[PDB]
Amino acid sequence: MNIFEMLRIDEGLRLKIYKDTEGYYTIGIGHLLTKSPSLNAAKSELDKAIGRNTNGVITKDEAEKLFNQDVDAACRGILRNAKLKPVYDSLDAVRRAALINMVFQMGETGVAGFTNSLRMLQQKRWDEAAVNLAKSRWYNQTPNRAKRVITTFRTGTWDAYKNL
Ligand SMILES: *SCC1=CC(C)(C)N(O)C1(C)C
Ligand SMILES: [Cl-]
Repeated sequence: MNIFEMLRIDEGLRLKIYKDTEGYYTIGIGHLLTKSPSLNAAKSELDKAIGRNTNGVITKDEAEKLFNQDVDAACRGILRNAKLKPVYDSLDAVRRAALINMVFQMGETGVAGFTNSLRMLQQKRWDEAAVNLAKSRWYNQTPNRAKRVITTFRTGTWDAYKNL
């Protein structure tokens, strides 16, 4: 298991633009299109991202390039963020994917706002980190997905993703 298959389980694959759990237009493997409530804005952003007249539908191949682009962006965002990099530096490979999962979902700025949870993780206080992570908007908006990521942080294993 790796960050790519982890996120594929968490995000799924949908070929036509859909509304995420927060009401924002998204497509592919968790690719946020826009925060605007206009569907045409989403199709225009989708057109801009794919470079063709999409009409709200993307191929499976285009979704995987968007996926690779977004994973690359999430990694670069972590490495260039002054508060995310030292925590990422200290984590093992399994927990590094969990942090990238967070940034992939809610962006670099949002994850950096977990001031208490990030200090927990860097000090390898997993149990306490899990408790603090569950007390967030993230946890009650996407509980099933957040529980899997939090379990990954707590145990350092892929057990939350076994048989999924
Ligand atoms: S930080 C994410 C990352 C790690 C590594 C395996 C070196 N990569 O190819 C990327 C940049 C995706
Ligand atoms: Cl890395």
